[PDB]
Amino acid sequence: EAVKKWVNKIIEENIIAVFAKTECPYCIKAISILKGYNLNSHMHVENIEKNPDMANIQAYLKELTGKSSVPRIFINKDVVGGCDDLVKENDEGKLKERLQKLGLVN
Repeated sequence: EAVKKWVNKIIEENIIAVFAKTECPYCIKAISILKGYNLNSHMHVENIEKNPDMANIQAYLKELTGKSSVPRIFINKDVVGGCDDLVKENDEGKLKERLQKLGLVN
């Protein structure tokens, strides 16, 4: 219960929620892409590797999304997925459309 509630709170209280690990180039690239849209003020990154419950968090992220890997990216509670999914959405205009719908980009 506690782990799920905590993960939920991160996803529900931040429009952009990224679960990450330490020294991961795909975590870093995804966060950099998102900050490139000047999303900092509505973004929260959680390093779940520096956490005693990493495996529980990853298992719950798999329950929510189908994958246990980080980065795990949510936008207004919708699952974007990993960095590869973010790159596809970014290159194909879907990311910008999401952010426009949220008033985050004009």
